[PDB]
Amino acid sequence: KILLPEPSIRSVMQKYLEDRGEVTFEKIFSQKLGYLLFRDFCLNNLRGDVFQKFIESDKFTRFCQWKNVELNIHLTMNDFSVHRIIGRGGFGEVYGCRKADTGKMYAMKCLDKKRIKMKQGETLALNERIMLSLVSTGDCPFIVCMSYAFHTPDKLSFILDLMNGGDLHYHLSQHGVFSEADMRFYAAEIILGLEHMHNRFVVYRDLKPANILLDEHGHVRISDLGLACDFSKKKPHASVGTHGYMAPEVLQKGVAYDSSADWFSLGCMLFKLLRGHSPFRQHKTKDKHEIDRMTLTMAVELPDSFSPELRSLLEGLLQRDVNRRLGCLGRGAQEVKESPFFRSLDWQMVFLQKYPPPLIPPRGEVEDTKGIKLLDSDQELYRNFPLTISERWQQEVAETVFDTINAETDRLEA
Ligand SMILES: Cn1c(CNc2cccc(C(=O)NCc3ccccc3C(F)(F)F)c2)nnc1-c1ccncc1
Repeated sequence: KILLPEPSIRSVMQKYLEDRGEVTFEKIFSQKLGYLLFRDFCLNNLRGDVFQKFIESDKFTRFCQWKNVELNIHLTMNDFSVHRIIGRGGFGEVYGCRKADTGKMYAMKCLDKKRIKMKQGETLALNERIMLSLVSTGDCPFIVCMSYAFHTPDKLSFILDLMNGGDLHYHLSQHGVFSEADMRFYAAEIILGLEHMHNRFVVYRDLKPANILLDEHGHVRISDLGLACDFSKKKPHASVGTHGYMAPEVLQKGVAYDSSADWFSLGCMLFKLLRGHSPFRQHKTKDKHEIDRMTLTMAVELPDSFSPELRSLLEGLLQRDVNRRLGCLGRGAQEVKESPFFRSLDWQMVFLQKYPPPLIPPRGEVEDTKGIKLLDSDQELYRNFPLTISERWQQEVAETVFDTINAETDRLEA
């Protein structure tokens, strides 16, 4: 449980924050806990007069106490109750967990350092940590975002949004293919996920049904940023992604690309939701070269059963040239949102998750490392791995123990 430090911490914490120019209206009011304590004080022009009277008051003393807790966060496994496995991968696995002090539920992505070392995957693990931190502000509800990162002697841990509903690869195998109306629901939420990423200069690259997870109500998020990169710094030129869901720019060896690659992948994926395979698969051939050449040379071949609105969308998303493709011409994601396929969608209500999802998940049922040492050199690579997202910890506290602990602490101090 969270124990606030005694209110004699105030003067030291105020000097700490003043020296970093963080005792202003813009810095404190924008923070969630800063907003609530300022809101609480006002019930007891605002940039000058009101703000400094708040600084003298012990509602700012309380803000300094919570801030002190924030800055001393040093998570270990001991701070989480880890329950059961809800995902697997090459370097490790994902568990459902409860953070002990607040009781908030999260997904813990636990990667094993010995398995990482053995597969020379150090830069990939660091990359997911970097990519997650870029996309994890703004509390976007259509990406599986990070709140904390930390590591132990033998593990890396990402603390991510919990998704108990399973992925769309799995659900395709049970549900079968989706109708246009049902696909539209997933497209609308996935589009907003990609918009949030593209704003922070992140191209996602691995968009496919397996990376679209469902919550217990059936709303979806883009999951796993291991193959994403920051295209602003240098445009990537590597063939990254999944065969059948890669754009022509990505496949063409040498050619640089940006966010454009995702909109092509969206086309591949939405088709897959309707038809059960990538549009460049043809006869379920497992020949990956046949799949890539069909992508590069031959224009996309759509079945006649598709509505004229859906043809416009897919043909637009699957244009082989970036200069013809939806979401690449100037206005970005907004070009896709304006497609005739989404005529009847209010994108505020998509964002607010008001539309009924077409699949509400049912209920689930219930070595290599031997030899590899872990040197000091290996631990040095993860020196800057630990991280806390201020917004996230504050939002967690706000929705769980803020009022209770504030009340408890007032009794200790009165
Ligand atoms: C389903 N799920 C995945 C799927 N991916 C996954 C799961 C477990 C381990 C790994 C993994 O070992 N990834 C290694 C890897 C593989 C390719 C590229 C980069 C990286 C990494 F960054 F992890 F090094 C991946 N990741 N997070 C979830 C998940 C998130 C929230 N709730 C439920 C599940």
